[PDB]
Amino acid sequence: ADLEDNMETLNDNLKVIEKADNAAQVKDALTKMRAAALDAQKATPPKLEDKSPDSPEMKDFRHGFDILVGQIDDALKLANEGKVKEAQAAAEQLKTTRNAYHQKYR
Ligand code: HEM
Repeated sequence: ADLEDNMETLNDNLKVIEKADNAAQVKDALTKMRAAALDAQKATPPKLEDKSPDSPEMKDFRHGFDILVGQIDDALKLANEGKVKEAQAAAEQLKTTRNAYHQKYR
């Protein structure tokens, strides 16, 4: 990963969800989100670079990727069923973990 490109891509996919009037495009974008989260989980966050080497939190800063990717799977389960709307609604919930959790770790 770099990190920059994975973070912007997680954002870009959320932007696609604000437009995509069909479960097709909502899902195709959200797929790229999952890929970017997977690679971001393989990156080192500067907010916690000076951390302890083996800090049990840093090691598990991953918790946000686990929580976020969890909610991405649930959101994908909406549009994949055809609830493209409810996917777009719950996309606002993904924004807490990019806003709140960003304060901790960003
Ligand atoms: C929908 C979920 C998320 C979105 C869309 C998002 C988006 C972004 C964006 C745009 C940036 C910085 C781009 C820039 O200023 O050039 C960023 C940076 C960052 N994010 Fe997120 N983020 C998300 C979730 C998360 C989560 C959950 C974590 C931690 C588990 C995290 C950790 C970070 C870190 C460390 C950076 C700073 C790296 C840098 O300066 O580029 N993000 N994110």
